[PDB]
Amino acid sequence: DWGYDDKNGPEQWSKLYPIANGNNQSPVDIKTSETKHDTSLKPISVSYNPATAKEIINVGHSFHVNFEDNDNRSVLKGGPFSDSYRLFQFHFHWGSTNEHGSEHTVDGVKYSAELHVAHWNSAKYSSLAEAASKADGLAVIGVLMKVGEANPKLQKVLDALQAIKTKGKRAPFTNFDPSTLLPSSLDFWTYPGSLTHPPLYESVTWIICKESISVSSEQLAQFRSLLSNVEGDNAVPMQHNNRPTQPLKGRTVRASF
Ligand SMILES: Cc1ccc(-c2nc(SCC(=O)Nc3ccc(S(N)(=O)=O)cc3)nc(O)c2C#N)cc1
Ligand SMILES: [Zn+2]
Repeated sequence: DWGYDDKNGPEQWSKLYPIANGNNQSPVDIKTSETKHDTSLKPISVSYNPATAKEIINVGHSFHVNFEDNDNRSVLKGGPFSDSYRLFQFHFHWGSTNEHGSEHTVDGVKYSAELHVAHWNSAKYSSLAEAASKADGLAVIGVLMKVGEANPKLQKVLDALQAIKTKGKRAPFTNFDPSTLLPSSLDFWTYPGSLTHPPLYESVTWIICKESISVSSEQLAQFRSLLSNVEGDNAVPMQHNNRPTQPLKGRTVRASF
């Protein structure tokens, strides 16, 4: 079973997932002196229906908030896309201390956490399963989370975690629009990349927001107090789940700004 421990963690993933050492791996360090302003990039447009929010789940290495993805009620458009992308999930990554925890870095700076809002190409493909095997199948919005003031927009999410404390627990999570978590500016970087954990498929168009959102030290502690163990076992806190940055291998990061 893959994880983030020394034995099952990012450094070992290449043994069952050799794409780990591929040419389009994520995350990356965004060097602002090497980005290329692209005039053809349209603004990002999100239109999410809060009725598509379904369920929150403890998946052992992280937690996921899933959405109903049977129709186009909740869609991403614009940016580098011709196609509409259908929201299916959001989740976070964090680190063992405030010093690190983001997956993407900007000019070598590490943030405390990172929000991923994940979508699949419903213009071209008819399921997440089909879309995840395609170079153009997935679109993920990444938002860097900078330790500081408590973020009240996180409140429904953090309040839900006490019902999913241990691995495999799940609960209804309804009437939530995750566009409320995005920063006020949607200026972005984009590059072609991958899932940041197994199976590490090179199927993702990344959209990284230049503006951070806030999170308090105590809000991060709530993520780290989730348990990776099943109920009844010895408590094993979910201390971290961020992958180190990977080589660009000649990819261009483009800037909308
Ligand atoms: C043996 C095996 C089989 C299936 C899987 C598996 N498959 C999938 S494919 C569904 C998918 O699109 N996942 C996804 C999307 C985005 C990101 S991120 N962090 O934003 O880059 C991460 C994950 N997902 C897993 O979580 C998992 C998991 N776990 C892994 C291993
Ligand atoms: Zn992620």
